[PDB]
Amino acid sequence: DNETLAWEGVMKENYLVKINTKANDNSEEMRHRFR
Amino acid sequence: DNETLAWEGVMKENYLVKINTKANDNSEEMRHRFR
Repeated sequence: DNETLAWEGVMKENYLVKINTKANDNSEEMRHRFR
Repeated sequence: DNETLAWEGVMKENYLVKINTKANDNSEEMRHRFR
């Protein structure tokens, strides 16, 4: 029970990280660096 | 036999070069140069 919920929470954190990385993958930050 | 294999190897080298050039054709290196 608790083990399954903790594992699901870990996978949820991974999924959120994946979404954030996909959003940041635009690769426009380089331009900012240039500025 | 050996002639055909050598010719095939030459064409394979050409094909690999073509793939690498297609990959590098992104033309983003200019930005790096600017940096």
